[PDB]
Amino acid sequence: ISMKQLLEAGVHFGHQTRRWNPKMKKYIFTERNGIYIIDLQKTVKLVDAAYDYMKNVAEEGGVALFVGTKKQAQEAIKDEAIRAGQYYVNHRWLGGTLTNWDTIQKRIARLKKINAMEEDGTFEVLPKKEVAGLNKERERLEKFLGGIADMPRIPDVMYIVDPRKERIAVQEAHKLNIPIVAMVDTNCDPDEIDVVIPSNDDAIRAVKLITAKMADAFIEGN
RNA sequence: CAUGGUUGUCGUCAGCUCGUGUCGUGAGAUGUUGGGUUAAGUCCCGCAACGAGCGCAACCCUUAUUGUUAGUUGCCAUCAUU
Ligand SMILES: [K+]
Ligand SMILES: [Mg+2]
Ligand SMILES: [Mg+2]
Ligand SMILES: [Mg+2]
Ligand SMILES: [Mg+2]
Repeated sequence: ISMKQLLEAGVHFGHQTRRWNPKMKKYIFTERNGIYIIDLQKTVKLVDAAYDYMKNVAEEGGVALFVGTKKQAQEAIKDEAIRAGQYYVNHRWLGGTLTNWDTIQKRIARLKKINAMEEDGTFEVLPKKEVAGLNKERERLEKFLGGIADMPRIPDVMYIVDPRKERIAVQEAHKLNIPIVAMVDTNCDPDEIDVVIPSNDDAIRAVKLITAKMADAFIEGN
């Protein structure tokens, strides 16, 4: 990836000076107009490392979970994960999604079962009220679990956009010892993430850029 | 004031809990809280919670209109008689 690509995407922007994290000074270039500037040179080195790391994971057939509920990142992570054939969570991370994976499988089973009933034809013999409710049930399960409906096992790697926003997701990864590759901003904590990617969390183009690079790494590994 | 069974009572009030997960050294907590909404823990939304159970509601009886099958021991409009 190119430094010009990053600059055009606006990756270099950070959050306000006051809201930074001191641990991020390792990756900060300078502060302009009261906002910190990520060092895009370190960004290039680190994005290359993460691309290689994601490639290594894919070469083992490992499962990748693309997580982001930021308004900017939700749609982008969905598309890239689908394109890479890996699973995504873009709306809201349910507590216990992984640590309570056993319980979640029952909601996934509910979602699969309700889909079959429609195709099966049970919906035709349903007394209106029932079919209405069942549709509503599905709409929510798809809304929450839809992106990981078919995930076979706990992910081997978790990609996270704005871990500070995705607080619960980072915690579950730590509990299960799942390495994390995250778009880290000036206000985030790098110590939590195995693979640090210094990049603005608040730029749609930047989020899509980095997510596409990770998705492409996975595809290439496969 | 050894008990089973039966019953009163708060009160037909909307509550009482459990599984898994998570938080807390621990008793415990979370969910069951919050914004709305409802008669309702009723429902929606949000939420480290996701579900479930006993409740709530519904399924039940009766009452309020009516189609149809039946037409006596019931009914009498159409008819004639008492
Ligand atoms: K519990
Ligand atoms: Mg209570
Ligand atoms: Mg209830
Ligand atoms: Mg809630
Ligand atoms: Mg009842």
